[PDB]
Amino acid sequence: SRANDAPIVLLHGFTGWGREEMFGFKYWGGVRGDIEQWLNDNGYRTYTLAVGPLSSNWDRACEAYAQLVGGTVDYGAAHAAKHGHARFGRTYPGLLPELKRGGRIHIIAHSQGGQTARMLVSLLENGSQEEREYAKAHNVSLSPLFEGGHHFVLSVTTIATPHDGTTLVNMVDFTDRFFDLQKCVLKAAAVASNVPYTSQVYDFKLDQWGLRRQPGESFDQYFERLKRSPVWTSTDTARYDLSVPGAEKLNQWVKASPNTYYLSFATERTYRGALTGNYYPELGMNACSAVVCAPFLGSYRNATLGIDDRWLENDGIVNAFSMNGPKRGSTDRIVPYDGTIKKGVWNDMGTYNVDHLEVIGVDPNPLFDIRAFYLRLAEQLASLQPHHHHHH
Ligand SMILES: [Ca+2]
Ligand SMILES: [Zn+2]
Repeated sequence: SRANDAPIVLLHGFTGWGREEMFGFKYWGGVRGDIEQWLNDNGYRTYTLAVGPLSSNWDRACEAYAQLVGGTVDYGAAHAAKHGHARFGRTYPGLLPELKRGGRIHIIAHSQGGQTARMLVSLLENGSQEEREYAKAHNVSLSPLFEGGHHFVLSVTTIATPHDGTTLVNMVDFTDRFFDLQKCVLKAAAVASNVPYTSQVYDFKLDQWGLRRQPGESFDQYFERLKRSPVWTSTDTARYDLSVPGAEKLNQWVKASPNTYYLSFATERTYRGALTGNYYPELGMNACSAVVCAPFLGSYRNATLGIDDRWLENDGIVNAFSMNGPKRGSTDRIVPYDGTIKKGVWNDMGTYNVDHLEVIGVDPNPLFDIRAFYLRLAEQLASLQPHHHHHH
C-alpha cells in the first residue's frame, strides 16, 4: 500500500526518443502500447525523459537534470574543456519544478539508462569536486548540479542495465553492428533507414558536439558520419561507458547513495548448450539480436579481461551477469530480494525470461504480461517508506 506520492520518471538507454518522436511509437511500450499512459491511468503519476542515446552517461545526467528542473543544459566547464565539446546545450522548461521545492521522484531506467540514473543520483548528492575546483580556479560559473546536496531521488530501478558493461562491445565489427541495431529499432517503428526524411523523426540530441542529420540525409548516411565523429571515437561516449573497462571506471566513482532505494531487474533469453557451455538465443528473441549479437555474447570469453562462463547468459544485448548491480570496480552492496526492500543497497529482484527489447515492448512477446510487470513495479515503488524505522 501507498506510502509515497513520488512521481515516476522513465529513462532509456543507448536507444531512446521523446514521446513525440518516431511518429509516436513509444520506446516505453513499443508495439504493446504506451507504458507511461498505463501508469498514469492507474494513478501513478509518470513522466518520460529523453536524452542523447549515444552520449556519455555524464552528458545524459546533465541533460536529465535540466530536463527535470528546467533550464539550459550545463555539462561543466571542466568537463567541456576536457573533452572538446560545448559547455552549454539545449534549454528545457522543466518537467517537475516541484523538485526544487522538496519533492522526490522514482526513476525507472532501462539498459544504459540505469548507469545514467546512478550517475545522476551521485552528482545530485555529491556534486563534482573537479568541477567545483575548476570554477574556483578559473572563475567560471558553476551548475548547481555540481555543488551537491540535492536529494530528489527516492529510488532507482534498473532493467537490463550493463552495470558492469557488456561484452557486445568487444565484437570486432561492433561499430557496424551497433548502428545496424539502431536501424533495427527504427524498423520496429516502421521507419526506413535509407530515406531522407525531412521531419526529424529521431533526434540524437548531439548539441554539444554540433552534430545533426542534415537535409537530404538518410539515417544510413547519418550513421556513417556519426561513426567517424567524436560521439563514437571519444571517451566521452556511450560506447565507452558501455564497455567492461568503461563501466568499471564509472563504477569507481558512481556509488549507491544511502538515502536511496535501488532495485535491479535482470533479463535473459538464452539456453545453454551442454557440449559447449555456450549460450544460444531462444525462439522469439528479437531479430535485431538473434543472428549475431546473442551468439557472440553467449560464446565470448576473455580471461585477462575477466570474462568467464558466468558472463555468457544474455538478453541479446547485455550479459545477465552485469545486470544485478555494479560489481567490477564497485563498493556497492547487492542483496537478493527477500520480501524486504532495503535502502542504500542494490535489491536484486531476480531474472526475468524476456529479451532486451521485449521488456519495453519494442519487440513483441505475447507470453510477457508487460502491463502487469510495470504496474506491479509501480505498486512496489509507491509502497516505499521515505523513512524506514528501525526495529526488531
Ligand atoms: Ca519476441
Ligand atoms: Zn561530455
